[PDB]
Amino acid sequence: KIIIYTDGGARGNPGPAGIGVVITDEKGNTLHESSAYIGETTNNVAEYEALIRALEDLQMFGDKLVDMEVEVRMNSELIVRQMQGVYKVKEPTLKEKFAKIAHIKMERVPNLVFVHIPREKNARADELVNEAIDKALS
Amino acid sequence: KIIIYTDGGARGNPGPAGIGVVITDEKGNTLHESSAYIGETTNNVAEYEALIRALEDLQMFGDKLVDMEVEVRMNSELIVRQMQGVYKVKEPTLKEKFAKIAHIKMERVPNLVFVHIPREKNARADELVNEAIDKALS
RNA sequence: CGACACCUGAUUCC
DNA sequence: GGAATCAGGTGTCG
Repeated sequence: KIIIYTDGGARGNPGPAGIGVVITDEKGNTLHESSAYIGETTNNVAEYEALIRALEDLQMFGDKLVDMEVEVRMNSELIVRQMQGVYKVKEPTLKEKFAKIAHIKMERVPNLVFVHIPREKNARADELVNEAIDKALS
Repeated sequence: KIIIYTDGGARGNPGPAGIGVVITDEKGNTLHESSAYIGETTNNVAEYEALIRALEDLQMFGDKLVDMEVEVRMNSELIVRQMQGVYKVKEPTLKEKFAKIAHIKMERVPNLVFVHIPREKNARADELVNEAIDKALS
């Protein structure tokens, strides 16, 4: 079972923005981390970009092997519900990210499950987002 | 001329609710302020109650002296239009509130007029609504 | 279908 | 103390 942790932030909303990804196995071993600066964006876009990247990163694990679940956890109710089909996606740019993600699910990741989590459970990803932002602004 | 500002809110609709009243002269003098927690009610009931309270306060300006105009300014199309004869009043509880008001007009305040206004221009009355609710919940 | 109002959840921050 | 980015719905009218 793969668990992914995703985070994003944008300073000034919109503003200088970053993404963080943590990938672990069931036991909580960290398989991979990613951190990146993504220019100036909205908060919501940053969350989506983090997810996309994480999904992207999932390839590093071969692109032959699969069928083992993935659970994505993020501190964002909006994107998680939207992914769950619970909440609509209306904003156009967000609609674009959703399409990208949908495509990826279809192509390479059929087993994707999403869970909202509170801020506390996701410090490492948030650490990663900030590491990227600070460095870029420096 | 008397200018009255009226506001209500209910948190959760229905939920904890409050009323705000500001009374002024033509010269922007603030004659009186009223504020109260009213329990849990609908958003619309809260608006009417503020109006009722405002009309009540109007006596503190003596119960002998009149035929000087009154304008009620409030941020509710529903209530303003209903008062104006533009909208029917259907819901049972609202009807009663309307009736209470028509009466006070009948007894005491014949020169009564109603104006709908935007959210931005009603800040003080709205401050009072929230002040009263916050205090009650505290 | 629309007006106005009441909010409510989550996030991003300043 | 504040605002912006994005969703959910109710209370009452037309």
